[PDB]
Amino acid sequence: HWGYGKHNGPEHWHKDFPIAKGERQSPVDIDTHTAKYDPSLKPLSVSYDQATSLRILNNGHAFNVEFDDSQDKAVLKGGPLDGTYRLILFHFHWGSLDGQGSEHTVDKKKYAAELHLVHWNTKYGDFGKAVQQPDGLAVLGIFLKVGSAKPGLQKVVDVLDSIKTKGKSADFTNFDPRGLLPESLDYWTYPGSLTTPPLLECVTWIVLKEPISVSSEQVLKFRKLNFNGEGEPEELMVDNWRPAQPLKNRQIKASFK
Ligand SMILES: [Zn+2]
Repeated sequence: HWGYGKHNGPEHWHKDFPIAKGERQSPVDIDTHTAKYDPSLKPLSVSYDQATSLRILNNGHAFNVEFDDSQDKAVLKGGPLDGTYRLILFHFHWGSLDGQGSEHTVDKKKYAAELHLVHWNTKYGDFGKAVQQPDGLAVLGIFLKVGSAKPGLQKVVDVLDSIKTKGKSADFTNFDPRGLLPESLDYWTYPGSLTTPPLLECVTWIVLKEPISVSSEQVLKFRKLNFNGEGEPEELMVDNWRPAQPLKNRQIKASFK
């Protein structure tokens, strides 16, 4: 299977997933001086007040917190989006050290981690259909930097012991994703892909300009998870991020000047 090691990592993915070398791959480096300010971009509208989280799961590559997407409870709209995108899950990519972990980079600058809040276009009926459309997904990317503790992230950090190994899951109800949002909603946006196989080029990426701060001890907890399943040799879940891909035929627009 694919992974983040030297023998099954990002550099090998193209052999099973040819699209890895596609024309719309993510992540990319955001060059702030080449990003085009676009005054026609509308403000993002993040409506997470009726969000219903269900559980948290260690899937061997990261841990996903899943939400009930049977109805328009937690939706994202506005910005560069047409229609309404429903929140289905969020996860993080992090490093073994504080100076690496994010997937997207700003002027080559890497952050400690990167939060991905995955939403799917409701016009497509279900998540499985949406991934097969060029405008099927809308992912909000938020950079994490080490500084002070994020109160709203502690609930997540506390449950990690319970899902230490691949395959483990735990009930994770009543979690409010609004506690993970930065103050400002300014962003850069561009057409891209999923950053893990199958690497489908179905995503409109919305990367927030402002990072949130988390504590060193909080990020430390992440690093204690395992890629492996129970009973197998322990491989710490660290550096589960894909490096920047060439921009090719694309433009990154900014919502701010
Ligand atoms: Zn991701």
